[PDB]
Amino acid sequence: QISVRGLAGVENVTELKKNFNRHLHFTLVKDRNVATPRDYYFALAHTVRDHLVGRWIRTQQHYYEKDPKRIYYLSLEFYMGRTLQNTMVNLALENACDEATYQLGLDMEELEEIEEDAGLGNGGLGRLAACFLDSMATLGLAAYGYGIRYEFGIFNQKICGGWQMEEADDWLRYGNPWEKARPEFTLPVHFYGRVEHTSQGAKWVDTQVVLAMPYDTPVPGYRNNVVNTMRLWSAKAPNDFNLGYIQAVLDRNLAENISRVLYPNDNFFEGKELRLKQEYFVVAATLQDIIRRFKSSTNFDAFPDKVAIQLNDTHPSLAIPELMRVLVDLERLDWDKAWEVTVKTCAYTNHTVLPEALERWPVHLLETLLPRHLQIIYEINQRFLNRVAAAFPGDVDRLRRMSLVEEGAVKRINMAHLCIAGSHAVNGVARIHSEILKKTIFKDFYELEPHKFQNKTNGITPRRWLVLCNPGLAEIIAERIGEEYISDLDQLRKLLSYVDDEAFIRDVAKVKQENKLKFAAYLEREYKVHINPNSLFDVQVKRIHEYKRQLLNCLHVITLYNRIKKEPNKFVVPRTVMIGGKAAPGYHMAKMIIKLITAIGDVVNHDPVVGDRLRVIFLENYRVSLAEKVIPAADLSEQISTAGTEASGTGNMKFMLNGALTIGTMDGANVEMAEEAGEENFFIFGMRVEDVDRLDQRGYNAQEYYDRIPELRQIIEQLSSGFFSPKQPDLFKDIVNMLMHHDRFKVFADYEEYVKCQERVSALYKNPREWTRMVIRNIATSGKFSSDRTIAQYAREIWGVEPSRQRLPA
Amino acid sequence: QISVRGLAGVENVTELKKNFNRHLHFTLVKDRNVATPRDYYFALAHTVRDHLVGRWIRTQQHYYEKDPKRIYYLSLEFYMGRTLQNTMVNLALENACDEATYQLGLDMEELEEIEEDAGLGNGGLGRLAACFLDSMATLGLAAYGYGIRYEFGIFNQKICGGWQMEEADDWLRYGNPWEKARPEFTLPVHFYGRVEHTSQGAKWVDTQVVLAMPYDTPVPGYRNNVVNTMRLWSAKAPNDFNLGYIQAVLDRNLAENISRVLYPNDNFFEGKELRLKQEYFVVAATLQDIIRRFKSSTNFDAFPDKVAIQLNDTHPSLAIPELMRVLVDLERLDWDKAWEVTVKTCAYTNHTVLPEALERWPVHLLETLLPRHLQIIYEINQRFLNRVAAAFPGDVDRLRRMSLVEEGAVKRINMAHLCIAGSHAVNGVARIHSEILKKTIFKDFYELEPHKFQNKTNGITPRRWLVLCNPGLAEIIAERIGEEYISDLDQLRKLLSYVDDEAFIRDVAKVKQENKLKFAAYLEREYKVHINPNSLFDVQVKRIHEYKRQLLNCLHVITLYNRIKKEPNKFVVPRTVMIGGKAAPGYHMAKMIIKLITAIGDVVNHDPVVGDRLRVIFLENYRVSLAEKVIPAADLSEQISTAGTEASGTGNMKFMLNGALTIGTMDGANVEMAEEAGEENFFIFGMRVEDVDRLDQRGYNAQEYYDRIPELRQIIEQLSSGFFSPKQPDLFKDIVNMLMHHDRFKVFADYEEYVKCQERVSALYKNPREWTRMVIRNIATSGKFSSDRTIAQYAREIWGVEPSRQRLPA
Ligand SMILES: COP(=O)(N[C@@H]1O[C@H](CO)[C@@H](O)[C@H](O)[C@H]1O)OC
Ligand SMILES: COP(=O)(N[C@@H]1O[C@H](CO)[C@@H](O)[C@H](O)[C@H]1O)OC
Ligand SMILES: *Cc1c(COP(=O)(O)O)cnc(C)c1O
Ligand SMILES: *Cc1c(COP(=O)(O)O)cnc(C)c1O
Repeated sequence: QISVRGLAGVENVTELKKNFNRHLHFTLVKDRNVATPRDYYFALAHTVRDHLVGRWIRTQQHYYEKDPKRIYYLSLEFYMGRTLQNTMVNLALENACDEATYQLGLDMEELEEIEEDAGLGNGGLGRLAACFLDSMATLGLAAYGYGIRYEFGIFNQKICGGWQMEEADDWLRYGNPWEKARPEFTLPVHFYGRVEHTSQGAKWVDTQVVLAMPYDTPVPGYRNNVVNTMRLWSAKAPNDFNLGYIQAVLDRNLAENISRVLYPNDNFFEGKELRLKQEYFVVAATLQDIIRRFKSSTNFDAFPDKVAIQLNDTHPSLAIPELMRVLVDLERLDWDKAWEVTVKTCAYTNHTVLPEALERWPVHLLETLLPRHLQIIYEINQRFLNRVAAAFPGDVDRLRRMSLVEEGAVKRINMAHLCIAGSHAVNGVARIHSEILKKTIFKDFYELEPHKFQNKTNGITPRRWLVLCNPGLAEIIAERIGEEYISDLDQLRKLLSYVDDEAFIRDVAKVKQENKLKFAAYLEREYKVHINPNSLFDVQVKRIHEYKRQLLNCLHVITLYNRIKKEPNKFVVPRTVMIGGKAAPGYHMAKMIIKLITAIGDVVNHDPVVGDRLRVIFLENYRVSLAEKVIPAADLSEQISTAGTEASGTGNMKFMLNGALTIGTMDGANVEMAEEAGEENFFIFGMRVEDVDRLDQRGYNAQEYYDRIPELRQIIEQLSSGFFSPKQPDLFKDIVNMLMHHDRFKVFADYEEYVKCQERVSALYKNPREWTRMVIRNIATSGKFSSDRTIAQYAREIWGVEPSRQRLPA
Repeated sequence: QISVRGLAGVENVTELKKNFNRHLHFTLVKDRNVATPRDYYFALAHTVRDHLVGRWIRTQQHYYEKDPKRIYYLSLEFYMGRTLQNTMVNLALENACDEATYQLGLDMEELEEIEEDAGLGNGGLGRLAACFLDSMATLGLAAYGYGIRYEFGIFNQKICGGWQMEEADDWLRYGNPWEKARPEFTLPVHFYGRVEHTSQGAKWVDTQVVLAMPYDTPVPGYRNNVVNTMRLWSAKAPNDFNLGYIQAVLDRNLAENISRVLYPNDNFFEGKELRLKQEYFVVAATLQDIIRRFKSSTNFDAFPDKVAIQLNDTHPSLAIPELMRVLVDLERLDWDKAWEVTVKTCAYTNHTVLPEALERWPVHLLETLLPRHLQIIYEINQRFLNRVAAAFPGDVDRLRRMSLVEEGAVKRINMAHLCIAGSHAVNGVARIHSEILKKTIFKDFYELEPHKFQNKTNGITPRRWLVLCNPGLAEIIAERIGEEYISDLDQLRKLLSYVDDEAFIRDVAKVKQENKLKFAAYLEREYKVHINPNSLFDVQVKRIHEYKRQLLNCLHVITLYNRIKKEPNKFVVPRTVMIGGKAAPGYHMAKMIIKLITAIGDVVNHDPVVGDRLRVIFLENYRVSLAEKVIPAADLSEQISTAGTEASGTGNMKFMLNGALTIGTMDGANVEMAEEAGEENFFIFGMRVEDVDRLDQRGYNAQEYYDRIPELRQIIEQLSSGFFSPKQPDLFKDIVNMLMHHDRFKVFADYEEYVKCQERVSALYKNPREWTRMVIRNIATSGKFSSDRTIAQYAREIWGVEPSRQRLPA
């Protein structure tokens, strides 16, 4: 149908059809008389999978032959989403499969909807790892993603009575056609035990053993025939395990629970033992795998020249002490040599400045679970502080501040400090974030080793986030500048010469309207809800957090509602406000915010006077597959976190690439997005980081705003009086109390500027032509936000490897 | 190579080879540079599996088209063993695959050794179900095997320091290529809850729900293109399950533990709740599946004409109350009509008279777990006793004896009584056993309904137990009478006309010697142990039990040892005594018997004076795959249970078919085997059932034998003094104490006759020609013991269906 989807050659379609029928018969053991859509989905998945094998096998032996420097990306999360369409796109098989299935009397689009999302992540951090894998394969890097194969990913969210209900994400129920178990490469992981000091070195003995079984998933690059590997570990109990008899076998579940479920707290620190076990589990198995591959290609001096280990936040921070343990205790290298190798091998990426997200493990936990590692950490700390003392003689408080060991109620190990000390590079994920790291949180470390600190602004893959989810937009773009931009997003800048092209302006607007119609239909089909396709689609989708300020959005919605009720017959630009996102199961306030959103909808959506001028919808179960549907349909992207709290953000980049204008604060990557597109083409409002600091020095008093802004006062009084909860008048008391007395994120402080900025958005929207021209200016300058640019920078500035665009043989 | 293994046609071998390489590449994702023997095994398994699919799909739709009466064999055990060779044999692909793999430079025999045994059974009962499935498919019956897919089958046995050690049988570790998950046919199973009595019927509410997910395994008939199904259920927790968050997800294991592990007590009753849950789990899921299939082909009057349910012992006895529950509570049939349907549908097979093997469930357990079923059982009992009272007016003790409810310390439900009341047929598994059932255990029931009682002597499949494990013997037989006997074992009688044929006599002896050499080699290769191939192979393999009397065998071995030490330079027929079998994990005495066997070996195998005239070996980890190796190599089969305790035995039949002579008591099927071959061709000894009863009436006093038999006294004194345990002098005190004061199985009573009988065995062995002629007379008359004969009798006399030999289309 469309160009960018590849060719549908006669011999290709014929081949696909026969292989489809072959899998349906021999693999699924069914025939078209009893086959259901799910059977058809699997037949298609196995057919497409077959086309990956040849490339996967030769890519890997290619690396074995050339022995390039290998990149290991360690992460506890990989938010992959669906794999079928992405694979077809990268292999240029989409139109051929579309034709083949069509000829078989099947709609490929409905078969794709059957696949379960691989939701092995919470949100931004997990999705970043996924985009990174796609870009590393596309850039021809010998990269490996290493993580945990969770039996249960992020929970599925259901809304009952306006409240969030959680249910297990049993994503492996029907099987996973994309993975390949490699039980033959199973490795042992040790826990507990004690340390023995012999004549020659320490020994970790009397340990409990848990096996790590790897499962490999292919990661195809964009049409370059490169297929890398994502290896995820699954926990298995040994067979001598617990060896009355029956109970011993049932207790095997104790050890296998390590890979059972993903913690769903959007990575806010919860010092639970199971979480620590997961972190060591991935680190221990991965490192053995890395060393094995290194020895099978003993001077470890060349180790850093053949290996790069990237720590995705501090979750895999134990890789530092574990690498030291292996080199010193097992390989017998002297400490200083082992440390040199470790530092040159490891690099650390920080993803947030929020204090409650930083990992600070109780010493007593490490002491019991990983005795040897605690000893190694103490030694690292001693030697590190000796260096600090030599550089800043007499500065005793600096020694206390920089220590890896934190004193107080209970001793804790600051994992961020451990990562900085043991890595040759430390980076933030957006310019403003990286600067904040050097000015505040890690100031002392920056002063000691300035050369270690870098910035690597985040990005998103244009394959999944443009070509896959918005073929219509990708097509009209390709018609003008070709298809080269798909792997070189900077070429989108060529579109600036079309900002005055009436034809292009019309097509851009047409694509958006089509996406909105498609989404409006979806809302009614799988969830039943009417929405005016001719209204402005105001969208805020991301995890529910106080720092992301969904509450500020709520205040604006209520303001719009009160103004309409005030002057019913006055004209206002119609809007359908959509808010979606999951709340951590034990985050009370986050759950109350979801309830408030639905409560507002209950009132607004049923007010006769409002009509179809304002609708408020809470998008249930926000996840990667849903993002692929709602983002292309958005007109306005809400990125309104308090300045200085959102390290980068990536959803913001997805909206920019898909034709939505952005209303937001100068926070995270928003700053760079506005710089690229031009401030006049962005809806910027609110306090800047400097303003937030001034307010804190003075002392934030929410009452001041309440007393000076009549419209704000009215909203609070409505919330407090039970206007949005007639049966439970004081239902939102906690929310009001927080806003009025302990709001760490200053919602009221940005209210006035936010509402005014929103008025300007509405003004531009009623002038279709100028709205679309601004959209074109945004799409045209979104090139910097391709994860291909991000990965190329990591490769050249941190890993020491040159990216390649050269395609491999088939 | 050999005839009975099929043809190796050019186009077949060529096709097999390419499909093998196809699976190695696309399915296993490997290439011959990194592939290991295990990869090769899987490539071959998938290749052979492909040839089953076509037949499997058409067999099933054939039944859907013809709508024949369906046979449902319910069992908690299916001891299948390996599937690769069996599949090739039944599809006539053995030689072709042998050639194809040969041409690829691979030895098929070593690839077959890689497959794990599907050990979903304890021993005889589980293996019988497996032989039955093979025969039902071979006889063209629309039969379905229904059971549980245990994650862990019977434990693997390791011998350490002469003691049994158990380890988890993680048979699914590397995957199971033979099964096909059918998650789409998942069904709910209810537990706990309470009963509500409404205006129209009772309702079972507030239950806990566990899902039953089926996995289908194909069961090919012998070269008739029929492929039936064995459906095994796996337990899965629902997704709303337990819905802090993390713990709720981890607690899912509580519900899934139902299908986690097979109880390894060789079916001796252990009233544990988990076991009861397993029994209801299989019954509830299976019945819903049966009714669904029945409704998709509502007068249930025809239900018995389209459905037959065979209960393999009382393990699935809840099928009776469950069928009543569904018909009465859900379908709304009146009780009497529902009962008529139930009785005509169900049939019960009893497998033992031993009291500690009978299921008697505590009422309080049923009361809590299955409230509605307990009420239905009480009603069944009331109505049944009303019938007894009418038939035997005034006989109050009969009412107490026949009640389904047993009174005493704790109320219990006798499941055997429930099965008799609710089945139209009840059978024993050997003539003597069935008679014993009518004369003792079930005498009262026989008097009330004589027409219900039948006999169905057990049998074994000649495919696995002759063609597969002993190709050499199958070949020399086929050379003389053709291959028709493989599916009509009675034709072996034609071999009687060859008992005087010098050529045949030589070949039979040659095949046995070859098998012994092959096994003798195996013993040294995987377990390292020397054995004289020219000695008599005396074998007793079966589960370790006091009733099977491995202890009697031990006394004979020690007697032989003492006689040699007595007259060192006297000639004696050389023997290598082999004993193997697993002991239930909590069966102390059984574990002490294993220790005694190894202890005797430690002394005998290292006595210079004995030399190679006597060897005692304990065969570790006895299982189906090992039986296939040792049985063809045996000369003497030990079947020495106390008369009246072994219901039938099936191992005895395997030895007879493979060229071993039998020494045994007139117990179980031994009686019929001797009748078929002729008493002069069997080594019969010991008390008959009548003799055992006379002894009990008089009172068994072991001391009497000890005082009158000098050789027996010497053995006991050696055991007691620490002769076989120098470091632990009183190690075998429990054994001696038992033999001397509380031996329920009268080991001493059969000692003298046993030793004398063994002398006659040795006498015949030193006359090779006459030994082989007697062997021929045994093989020639083993036809009655084919499970094809057994199944044909069940079909005609119980299920009401006619077996067929007609082959289906390809
Ligand atoms: C500790 O992980 P987080 O998920 N951190 C997130 O990482 C994402 C990926 O770099 C950023 O785009 C987000 O702005 C940031 O909040 O903690 C909240
Ligand atoms: C309750 O099951 P069992 O395994 N019973 C066994 O069933 C087998 C199959 O019919 C018989 O050949 C055995 O002689 C008998 O002992 O109990 C010990
Ligand atoms: C891109 C993405 C995120 C990150 O969104 P932000 O607004 O940067 O927090 C979270 N969840 C999903 C499913 C995503 O696709
Ligand atoms: C045949 C078989 C049995 C039954 O043997 P008996 O001597 O009848 O108890 C037990 N275990 C295995 C593995 C078998 O093959």
